Amino acid sequence: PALTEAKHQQQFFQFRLSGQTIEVTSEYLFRHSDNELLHWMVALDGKPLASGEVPLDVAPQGKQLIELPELPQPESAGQLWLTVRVVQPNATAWSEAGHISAWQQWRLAENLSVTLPAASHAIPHLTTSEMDFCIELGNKRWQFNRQSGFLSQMWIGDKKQLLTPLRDQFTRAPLDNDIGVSEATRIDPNAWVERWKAAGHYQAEAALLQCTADTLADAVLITTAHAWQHQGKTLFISRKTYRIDGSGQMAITVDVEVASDTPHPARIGLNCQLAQVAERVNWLGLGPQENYPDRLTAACFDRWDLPLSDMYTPYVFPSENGLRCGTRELNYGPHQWRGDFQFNISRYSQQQLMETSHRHLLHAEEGTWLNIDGFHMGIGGDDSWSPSVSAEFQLSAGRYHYQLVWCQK
Amino acid sequence: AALLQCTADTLADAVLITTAHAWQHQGKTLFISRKTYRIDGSGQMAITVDVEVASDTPHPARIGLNCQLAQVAERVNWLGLGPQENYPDRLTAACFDRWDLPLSDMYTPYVFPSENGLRCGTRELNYGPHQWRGDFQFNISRYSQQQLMETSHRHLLHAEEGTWLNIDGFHMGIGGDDSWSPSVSAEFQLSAGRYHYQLVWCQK
Repeated sequence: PALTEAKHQQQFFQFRLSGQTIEVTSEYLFRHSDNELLHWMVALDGKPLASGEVPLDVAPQGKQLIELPELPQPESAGQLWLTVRVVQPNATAWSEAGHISAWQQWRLAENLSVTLPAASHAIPHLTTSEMDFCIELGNKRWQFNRQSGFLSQMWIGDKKQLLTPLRDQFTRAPLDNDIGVSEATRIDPNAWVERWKAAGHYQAEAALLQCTADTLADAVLITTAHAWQHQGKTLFISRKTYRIDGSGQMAITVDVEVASDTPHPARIGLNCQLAQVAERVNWLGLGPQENYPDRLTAACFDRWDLPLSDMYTPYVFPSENGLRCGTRELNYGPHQWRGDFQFNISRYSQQQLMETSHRHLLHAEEGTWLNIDGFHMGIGGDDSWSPSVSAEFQLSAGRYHYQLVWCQK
Repeated sequence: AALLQCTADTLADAVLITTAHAWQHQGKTLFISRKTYRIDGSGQMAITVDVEVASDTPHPARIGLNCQLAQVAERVNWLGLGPQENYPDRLTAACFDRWDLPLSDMYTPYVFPSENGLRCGTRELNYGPHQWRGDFQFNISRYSQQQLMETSHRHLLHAEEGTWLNIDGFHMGIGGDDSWSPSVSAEFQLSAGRYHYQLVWCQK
């Protein structure tokens, strides 16, 4: 996938946007732009409002100015985005017709949504037991273990939806850059992996500090607090509140505290094993290729839909992968999530990943594993034998906040 | 501002307030604010703020709340960066400790008036009978930001009725690489899109 990052950055054309004007700047030193078509497009959250084609006519090391016909000014809520492509109409010795040489994308304007949720004709039904809390609402039931504190299971009818409960994740299947040159034998105390291990990040014990469930007029509120500890030391504190309403939409709210003295965590999110296994995946966010926070300039914000198969990158040496960023809505099966996060979704748990040495040794698990990240650490790569993730990409704020909405269809 | 929703419920452990407002202008929505107030058996009111800023609006100078206190005390005591006024792009000199000074010293007599006095990375603020807690930045004076921005000389300023309190969970950089063009570096602009901050109001 890194290739694309490369292609994007080394492009021969550079674009600037000013008002309704696109400035094209050439970076060729000898040729004129003579096999080049500029394609522009406008869209509202993935929805195409207007397209256009403009032929490029720029002189090596020169500029062009492309004027935009008046642009659609929607009212519906959403993100207005502008996207340009440079296409080569004719083939060449090293490229077929239609080839794409460059692209750029801009966020035109945003329209925040101030619309109130439809009134409901009923409310969830909170139910207590020695073992858990059961909330129902029609055919949908959610169950919350009282000893664990987590949403341990969910139903759509008679059908159970999870294979593993939905819990906080703060680790990752260490990347090559993460490992550096550390070996069982030779341990490099600087590689992030070693720091993570030694800190106990991998073996920390989640503790419930407080579970609570309440019925309110319009909905049911659940509340938790957990702590993760390693050898007497607390590394993280997870404080959440779930809120299920008449519509059957669960609202998750996460608030994380990271001990200042602990190695920056690779991640701050949730994860669970789904029971379902669908064909495609569809999302509204940076895509379609794998992208990380310090590697996603080649990624364009739009509506992607691919086969599950394309969400796992088959690196010869298994580790975290498939991530996609800046996601706003994600659909798999009858589910659907919304917020602002990054995610990955495949048939292999991080564990597996982190234990299999060769991709051919990997075996597909029972359902689909989902990692939903509120924050993810950069992958780096200035070099593979030392820490390379720059500061800006280290989860170091101390306090993280996230919110999700989880619903079906 | 325009109310979108204002509920209330009694919980086993506390009363829970819940609001949501939208600020508009000429048909556009600049910000959406969402809070949860939660007064407990302790008389401790936890505030939860979650802002949404229209991506096509000029990043805002700040993100917080204000109010005019009816009280007026001699000192101020805080546990944050101090002891001198400090902004996000100008606080390396500041130390994190326990600060106690005269209300007077929390104002900066700049000859030509403006926002001033902010202190950052505060986790505890004490004034009178009240104590705030969290992680935010504040400023405390006898002047309103409105008065400040209306009075062109510092000598024509006058103390308002109580004590105007400003509590920000995020404030913009002051800049000043030059004073004839925007000098505020990107890292110091409030361009995130969504901001969240928590507060806990309590009295003694």
